[PDB]
Amino acid sequence: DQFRAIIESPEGAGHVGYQYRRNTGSTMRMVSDVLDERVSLWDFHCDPSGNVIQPGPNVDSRQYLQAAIDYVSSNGGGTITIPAGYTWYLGSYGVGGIAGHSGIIQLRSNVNLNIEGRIHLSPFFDLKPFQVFVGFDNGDPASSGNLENCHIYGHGVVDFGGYEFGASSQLRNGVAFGRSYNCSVTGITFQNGDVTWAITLGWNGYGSNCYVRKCRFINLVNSSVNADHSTVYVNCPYSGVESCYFSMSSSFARNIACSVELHQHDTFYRGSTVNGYCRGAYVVMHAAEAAGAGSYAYNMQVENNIAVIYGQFVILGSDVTATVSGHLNDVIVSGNIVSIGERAAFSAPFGAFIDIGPDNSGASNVQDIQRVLVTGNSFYAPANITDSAAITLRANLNGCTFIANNFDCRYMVYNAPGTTSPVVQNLVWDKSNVIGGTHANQRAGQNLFDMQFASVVNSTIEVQLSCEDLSMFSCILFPASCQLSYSKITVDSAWTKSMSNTAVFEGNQQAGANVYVSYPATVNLTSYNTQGAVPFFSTDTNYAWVTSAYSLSINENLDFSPPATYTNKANGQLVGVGYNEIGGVRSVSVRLMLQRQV
Amino acid sequence: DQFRAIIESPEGAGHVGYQYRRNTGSTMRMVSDVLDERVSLWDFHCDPSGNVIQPGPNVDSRQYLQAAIDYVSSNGGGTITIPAGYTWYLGSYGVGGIAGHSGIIQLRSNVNLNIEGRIHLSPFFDLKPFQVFVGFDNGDPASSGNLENCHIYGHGVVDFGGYEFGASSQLRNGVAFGRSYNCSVTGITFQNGDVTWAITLGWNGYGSNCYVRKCRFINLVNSSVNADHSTVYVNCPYSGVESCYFSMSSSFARNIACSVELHQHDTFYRGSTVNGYCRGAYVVMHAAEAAGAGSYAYNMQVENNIAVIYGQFVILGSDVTATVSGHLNDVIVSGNIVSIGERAAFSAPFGAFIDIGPDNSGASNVQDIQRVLVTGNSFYAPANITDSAAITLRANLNGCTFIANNFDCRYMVYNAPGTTSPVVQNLVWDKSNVIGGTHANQRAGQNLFDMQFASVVNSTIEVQLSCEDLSMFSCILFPASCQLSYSKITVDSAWTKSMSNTAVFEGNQQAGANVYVSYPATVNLTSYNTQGAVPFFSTDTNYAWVTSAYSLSINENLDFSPPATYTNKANGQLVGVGYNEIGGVRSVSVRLMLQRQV
Amino acid sequence: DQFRAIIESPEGAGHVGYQYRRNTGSTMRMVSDVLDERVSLWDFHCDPSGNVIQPGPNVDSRQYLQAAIDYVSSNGGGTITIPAGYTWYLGSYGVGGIAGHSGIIQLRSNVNLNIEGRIHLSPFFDLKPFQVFVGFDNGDPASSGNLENCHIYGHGVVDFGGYEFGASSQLRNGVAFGRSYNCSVTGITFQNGDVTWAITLGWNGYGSNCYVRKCRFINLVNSSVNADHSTVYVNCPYSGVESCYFSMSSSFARNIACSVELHQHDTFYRGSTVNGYCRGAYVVMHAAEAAGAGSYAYNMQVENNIAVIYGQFVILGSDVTATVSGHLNDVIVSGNIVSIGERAAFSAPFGAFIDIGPDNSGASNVQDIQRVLVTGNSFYAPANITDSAAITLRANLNGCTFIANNFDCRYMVYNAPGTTSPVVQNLVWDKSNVIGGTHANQRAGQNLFDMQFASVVNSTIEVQLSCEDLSMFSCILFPASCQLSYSKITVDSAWTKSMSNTAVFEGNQQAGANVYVSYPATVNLTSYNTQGAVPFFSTDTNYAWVTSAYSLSINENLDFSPPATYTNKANGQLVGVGYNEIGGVRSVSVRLMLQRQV
Ligand SMILES: CC(=O)N[C@@H]1[C@@H](O[C@H]2O[C@H](CO)[C@H](O[C@H]3O[C@H](CO[C@@H]4O[C@@H](C)[C@H](O)[C@@H](O)[C@H]4O)[C@@H](O)[C@H](O)[C@H]3O)[C@H](O[C@@H]3O[C@H](CO)[C@@H](O)[C@H](O)[C@H]3NC(C)=O)[C@H]2O)[C@H](O)[C@@H](CO[C@H]2O[C@H](CO)[C@@H](O)[C@H](O)[C@H]2O)O[C@H]1O
Ligand SMILES: CC(=O)N[C@@H]1[C@@H](O[C@H]2O[C@H](CO)[C@H](O[C@H]3O[C@H](CO[C@@H]4O[C@@H](C)[C@H](O)[C@@H](O)[C@H]4O)[C@@H](O)[C@H](O)[C@H]3O)[C@H](O[C@@H]3O[C@H](CO)[C@@H](O)[C@H](O)[C@H]3NC(C)=O)[C@H]2O)[C@H](O)[C@@H](CO[C@H]2O[C@H](CO)[C@@H](O)[C@H](O)[C@H]2O)O[C@H]1O
Ligand SMILES: CC(=O)N[C@@H]1[C@@H](O[C@H]2O[C@H](CO)[C@H](O[C@H]3O[C@H](CO[C@@H]4O[C@@H](C)[C@H](O)[C@@H](O)[C@H]4O)[C@@H](O)[C@H](O)[C@H]3O)[C@H](O[C@@H]3O[C@H](CO)[C@@H](O)[C@H](O)[C@H]3NC(C)=O)[C@H]2O)[C@H](O)[C@@H](CO[C@H]2O[C@H](CO)[C@@H](O)[C@H](O)[C@H]2O)O[C@H]1O
Ligand SMILES: [Ca+2]
Ligand SMILES: [Ca+2]
Ligand SMILES: [Ca+2]
Ligand SMILES: [Cl-]
Ligand SMILES: [Cl-]
Ligand SMILES: [Cl-]
Ligand SMILES: [K+]
Ligand SMILES: [K+]
Ligand SMILES: [K+]
Repeated sequence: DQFRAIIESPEGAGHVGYQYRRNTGSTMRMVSDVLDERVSLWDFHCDPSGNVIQPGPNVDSRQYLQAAIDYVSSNGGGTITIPAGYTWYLGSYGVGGIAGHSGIIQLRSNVNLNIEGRIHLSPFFDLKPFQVFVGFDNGDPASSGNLENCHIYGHGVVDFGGYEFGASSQLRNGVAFGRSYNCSVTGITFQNGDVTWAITLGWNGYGSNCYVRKCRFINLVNSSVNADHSTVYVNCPYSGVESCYFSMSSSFARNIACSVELHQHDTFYRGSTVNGYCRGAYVVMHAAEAAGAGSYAYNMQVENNIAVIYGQFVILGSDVTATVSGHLNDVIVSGNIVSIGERAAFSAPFGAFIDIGPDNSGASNVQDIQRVLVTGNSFYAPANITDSAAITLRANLNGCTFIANNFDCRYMVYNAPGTTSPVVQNLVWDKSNVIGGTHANQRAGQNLFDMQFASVVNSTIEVQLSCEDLSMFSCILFPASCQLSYSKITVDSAWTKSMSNTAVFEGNQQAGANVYVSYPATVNLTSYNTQGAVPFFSTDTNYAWVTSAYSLSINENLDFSPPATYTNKANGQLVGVGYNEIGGVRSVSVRLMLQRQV
Repeated sequence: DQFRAIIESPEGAGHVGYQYRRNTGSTMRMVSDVLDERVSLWDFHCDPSGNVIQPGPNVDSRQYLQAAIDYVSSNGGGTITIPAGYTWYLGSYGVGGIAGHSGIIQLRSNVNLNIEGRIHLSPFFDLKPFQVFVGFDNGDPASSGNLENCHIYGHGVVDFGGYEFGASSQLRNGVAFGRSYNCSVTGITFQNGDVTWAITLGWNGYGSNCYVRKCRFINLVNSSVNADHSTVYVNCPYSGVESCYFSMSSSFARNIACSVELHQHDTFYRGSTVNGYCRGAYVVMHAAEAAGAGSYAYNMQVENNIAVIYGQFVILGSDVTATVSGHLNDVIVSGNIVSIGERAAFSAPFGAFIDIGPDNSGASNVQDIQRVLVTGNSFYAPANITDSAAITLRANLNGCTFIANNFDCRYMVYNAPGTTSPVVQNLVWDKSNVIGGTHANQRAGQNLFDMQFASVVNSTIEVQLSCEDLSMFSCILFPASCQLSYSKITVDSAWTKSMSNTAVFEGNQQAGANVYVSYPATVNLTSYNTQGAVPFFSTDTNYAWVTSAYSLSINENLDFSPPATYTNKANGQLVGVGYNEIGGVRSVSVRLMLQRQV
Repeated sequence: DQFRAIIESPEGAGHVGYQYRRNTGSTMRMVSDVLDERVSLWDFHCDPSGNVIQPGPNVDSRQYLQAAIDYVSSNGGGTITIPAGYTWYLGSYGVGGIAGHSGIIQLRSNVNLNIEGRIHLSPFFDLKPFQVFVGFDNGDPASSGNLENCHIYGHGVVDFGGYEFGASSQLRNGVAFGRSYNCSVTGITFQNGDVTWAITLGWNGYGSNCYVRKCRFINLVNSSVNADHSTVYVNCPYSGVESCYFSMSSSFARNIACSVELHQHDTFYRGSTVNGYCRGAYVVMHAAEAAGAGSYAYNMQVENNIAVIYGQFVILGSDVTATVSGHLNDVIVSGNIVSIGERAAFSAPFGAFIDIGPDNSGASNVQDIQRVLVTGNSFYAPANITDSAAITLRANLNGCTFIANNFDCRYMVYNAPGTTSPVVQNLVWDKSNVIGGTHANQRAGQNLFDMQFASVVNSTIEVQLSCEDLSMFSCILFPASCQLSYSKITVDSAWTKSMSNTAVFEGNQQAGANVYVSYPATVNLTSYNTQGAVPFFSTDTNYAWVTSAYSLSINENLDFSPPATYTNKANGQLVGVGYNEIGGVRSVSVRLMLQRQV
């Protein structure tokens, strides 16, 4: 039987005709043509004689997957399915352009991977570096071509085999898309590793329209050797992370792991849930990464995320090289609900909703960060966590605006004394920020706003309490070493009646010509003896800066009343006109709202 | 012809060789192997002799779909397509573990359903309970195994056949995922029923990473027999509902139907549109559901939804059992635009943006709700709807914060007199909340903020009007039965000049040592006869609590001026110093801002 | 060989049996039956003898794609794949119902297109109108049937061939879904054209549940002939655009192109990124489009978008026909970060975050726009861009509310003098709006809030600066031609000490009985000679409207103090009581906060 021989051969399907639903108007095809409309790893997972090899822990699937990608790339692209119901193990490094990236598989343009099954790293990779999927085509990324139109999706899994790092200097990654344009990962679970990143998008600003959506990242740090981790690093513009889940269980992750980093303009991190990490997101312009999309990171969005972290939620920064200065501006952080998970004070990096972070060498004077809006977020830290702040302002800041947040933590504004001395401009804390009471009674010796800066200019701090905290030393304190000019500092009187210090200016900075301030204080006054309208004067001469003051106290007396309002005198006394129904020197201790130019 | 017999047999495709695109480097396969890469209901929808059965209203497809799921489960999973262009009817109950859940189909781990066609319930199910897809494997959920990695997706439809409930005690569901980990429904339309739920995720905190996305839910309540309905019930952590559409047309739905419920930590409801429902979302910690994820519901997010409802948008609650106390905290409700649809006053449950709801037995003293942020929402109710409030505060509340919302309805804060007497702590209504004017002139006999509580502590109400409503009895009223301490209550003067009552304290609660208050009032004053600086005193003695007051009125006179500011006296009179250019007793009725400790 | 002849025929696959994975419990099928579970363009892309035709620039694929759609429609629907690895060119118009829409392909209900390859317009379409995919079935949309359940998705591309418009009156579109119910486009890149729209949803309110998700729109305007462009036009309710990318590079786009328009109730535009466009979104109710969903556009959401534009971000409007009045209400604009891209002043349409736009004939008195909430957005325009405003209020407005935004541009509120004279009601600018300083020192001769209106009622403007701008003429100015009543206008004193004009009322409008105002001013005062309590009077008589004033200045003198507070007198002088320790006439120039009814 000649026909038998043909039909049973690999050419057989090319001899069996087919026409869609027996439609006389349809194309006369061969079965092979229709089968050729799809492709899977099974079509390349064979020995040199063409016999299928079953996958398993004792088989290295790398060369077969690479053969599939290379072939489909040759025919103008398509989608290769990694079949469900099997685990496909990888057990060797790739060659050529990806060798410079410890690469296993080389991605190619217009070739998508539909991962429905599981991909698992074999013990070959224990204690070694690896980047599982690499879209660079040269070991030097500067000399690499682009990866375009490459999408990885499905219900499958990338499993890093649990192996610890061999050395802190090693790098490990899941997907490095490279100089990547229109690439994405959707639906995939990345799990069980000790890695630097799960996914990186772009290279130093080269790339566009790269997205990570509906992915899970689970337990991707597990050792003390791991130097640092960010799950997704976004290093091209017009790119981002949406609707993902990030979880860690290791103690190490609570000290080293961040969920996302946004490093180029028009990038976003939205609608995701994070548990067990140190940090939520870095939002930065590194001068060293400015080649592809310029030296400005603008239009940066962190919105509608949910997080339990141990360190800082959003870290802002920018820095310089010999030839480039990085700028960060036009940032929005909104709709996020974030807490510091239960932990001892000082047992992880300092807790913060916003951190203004010094550069990688510790420099606090290279930053150009401005036009940042932080609005409609909620932040909570347990009462014991001394090291918790709405903002840790540790490096130069050229602007940040807080409106309509709920912050419930130890400090509102903080920087550690005897560390950096930031120059602060255009810091706005609107009165609409609600200050919670979880840390009430825990603030002995502490200043709610602790202004440990070199200087503050064109700034607004409108303090509004919503309950007592009579433990705090002050609502806001400026050390004598902090210059203050062209600024507005106010403390609302509600819940403050029993505080000896509301606002403290240790260098008398509130006396500046262009400082606008109001806060409560207790003042002792004595009157003249005159019957009728009579002056009251303050005993102390500490009020040369006061433009007006008014009573926050009732008058318990019948035969006289102190002034409702006061001005000052050249010698620093307050003075006002009260009323003596009967004559007599009067003496009273009253709570006043002290006002300067407001 | 022996070969003929083989080829035409069910083994035939196993004798036809194939090699992808005639690539010599590809696997030598058989056609059957490639066809085996997919699977559909057609592969199991056959009689006991293997002959295909066409689906239709007179065929029960249940056993065939179950056979497909069971088989694919056996081979490590995959995705079964329910083909487009056909309606597949279900006409009997399933057996075994799902019998305890009125189950039709049993879902199995790692077996996905790609529903491209229609699934329709046959009249067998009329007046009966049913749960169409069940992931429990035991009638007792406590004894059930887990369902993992089960995804239902496609462009198809689940049609509940229109059948009314037979009895109010019956339950009906579309998908019960069970103790569910990494399960999801995407793209599916659920329609034409009278059901309890369309989808439930998790069981009493057991489960994770379950999501409902891009689904439609249309007309799923149609009878008076239906006891209660919530379209999606989220009962496992790290789970949620995103970008869905919910519509009802029945009158019954306007009284009984809610779109989503969030019952465990780290859950979300975002970006969805609701029409025709009673309620938007319950956000609750039931102690009885605390087994799998603990007794705290935290990190609860309701954001960027669009709704026309007839009752309450978000209902908050928590409750207790003999052995567990439920807590609800760290909630954010933001970016939502919501209205009460046109209806008569009191014709549906009381309209509210936020409701603090008593437990299922009516208890108002079992709740532990705090750290809730409601910000950047818009709420509207038509002018006739008396029963509309920004918040109906009906049970104990340990904290809720309102910032930067626009509320345009009858009441801002309300609880019905002669009902519950909530203990309220840490209620914050920031001045940035804009109060609309749709209900201006409709508020005769009514208090905008009607503080019908047992007690209020550590609370802030900053009332700002944006137009007149001279019909209202008061801006805020505290009955004598409401204790008030350590709180800030302010009424801005804008649009209030003609109001006889701005703030009303029926038990003189504003006199408390730690109550901080300011509001306008009209006061009559008379002066002494003295030429020059002269005292003015109030006729009435109702101001022992006032620390300062200032004029909100012009002075129409030429020969004297009343005081700009006043303090008080021990007998409760106000006193201030004005000026008599000419001597004479003066008498004036002036509008004052009365201030206490602010 | 008879069998040979059969097997090699188009009936051959119908003679090769198959049974899934050799399962004895599975259906005995033929290979043809399984192949029939999918369908692609290859099944119809053949000559009249059934021989396949390869696609290419010299082949018109139109009739073959139409044949596929028509056939699948006949069998109750399904999904047709447009295969990857090929470009499929379109080179002629379609016939019948779509001819009235310059249609190429007619979409049919329940027939989806999985576009994995590229679709490209041939030069036939140069200088001509075209709508590539049309879901109308009649040239007159009023007589058209509905398109239902039609989804276009995949990783492919629709390429418009780069051809310029032939005439401004022509229309070009990518997908017109028609009277469209449950239709969507997901994942597709639309590029390289000169078109009116890429996608339109619905027709004059007819349609529902239509969505555009994860699409890219790149370079879709390229000529001066193009009259106007909006990328996605949403003209049915319960529909919207989510997570899309929009980019233009042409100069023309910066003057004519808008990314999205929302024209019916319950529509949304979220989570998208825009670069190179004139405008972000129109949100409008055109009376002429009111047939299918009524004359109210309500529940309109513009959230969490990222944009660099050259004109206006959100344009609001409504208008009338002979028989219908359009209303726009219940709008939310939040979470957006938007800037005007670098450009010269007046080189593109006037820059604005919100524009209240006159109708297409220029009418400013047909609008009914109200209950709009603009909250938690950030807007920036470079310092040189004179024509930049938070809101350009150019037509009648019945309400708009601004809370907790950061606006950094030339004007906050603006309308050009000598143009329209809007009637403004219920405009609310909350104090929580942060006014940036990029345009500080650029505002010579300009008013920050320039109230160029016919009238303002029931409005709130609470101006809060966050730095000096001593160049501006005033913070807020009302021309004499603007009536002002029942409104609250306040200027906070911070950073204003050196301004000669803070608030300017050119028709003395602040004197109205129901106008509530406070702002700083410098006043000269002189006292009587009396030792002791002594009156000070203003030199000028411009203060008949002032209810109280207080000092914003220190007192540099030792022997006297001026009053802390003042009232007025019938002749318009201010008067207050100070203190002369020694007798003598005193004369001082002081900075006062002037207050009226607040
Ligand atoms: C883990 C992480 O993301 N950490 C960031 C930190 O990023 C920097 O350190 C990282 C440590 O892993 C990365 O440096 C390592 O990798 C570099 C890149 O690898 C080479 O190039 C790639 C293409 C190739 O495949 C590899 O084989 C290597 O040849 C190495 O050059 C370097 O020596 C390693 O230490 C990270 O490098 C970036 O990695 C991305 C993603 O792979 C690439 O696209 C970039 O090209 C590459 N960039 C550079 C300059 O090398 C390092 O950038 C971040 O710096 C900090 C940010 O926070 C600090 O800075 C801000 C701004 O001043 C302050 O505000 C903060 O206070 C301060 O903490 O965040 C960490 O989470
Ligand atoms: C319809 C709905 O969601 N209504 C909620 C209401 O939920 C409670 O009543 C529901 C009525 O249908 C459910 O109770 C019925 O179902 C229970 C569960 O079924 C059994 O178990 C399942 C697994 C099995 O398949 C079935 O065969 C049954 O054996 C029955 O036990 C009960 O007897 C029925 O009445 C709902 O039960 C939950 O259902 C989910 C989803 O199926 C399961 O995952 C849970 O295990 C199950 N939980 C329990 C405890 O049974 C009932 O919870 C909500 O209670 C209210 C919430 O609002 C009220 O409480 C809050 C907090 O105190 C207050 O703030 C509010 O003011 C107050 O109104 O919301 C309704 O919409
Ligand atoms: C390009 C764009 O979207 N521009 C809008 C502008 O829309 C109007 O002009 C458009 C110009 O292209 C459209 O008018 C053209 O098309 C019409 C519709 O085509 C016919 O019908 C379709 C079904 C058929 O396939 C075609 O063959 C035609 O027969 C023509 O009738 C008209 O003559 C053309 O100029 C647009 O028409 C709408 O198009 C959508 C989408 O296709 C259809 O669903 C509608 O039925 C159709 N509607 C009408 C009434 O024709 C025109 O609406 C917008 O008007 C403005 C909105 O902004 C202006 O108005 C508001 C509110 O008053 C103010 O606030 C603003 O200040 C002011 O600028 O926005 C532009 O971007
Ligand atoms: Ca390297
Ligand atoms: Ca049961
Ligand atoms: Ca036409
Ligand atoms: Cl200064
Ligand atoms: Cl008290
Ligand atoms: Cl008036
Ligand atoms: K490497
Ligand atoms: K049941
Ligand atoms: K046309």
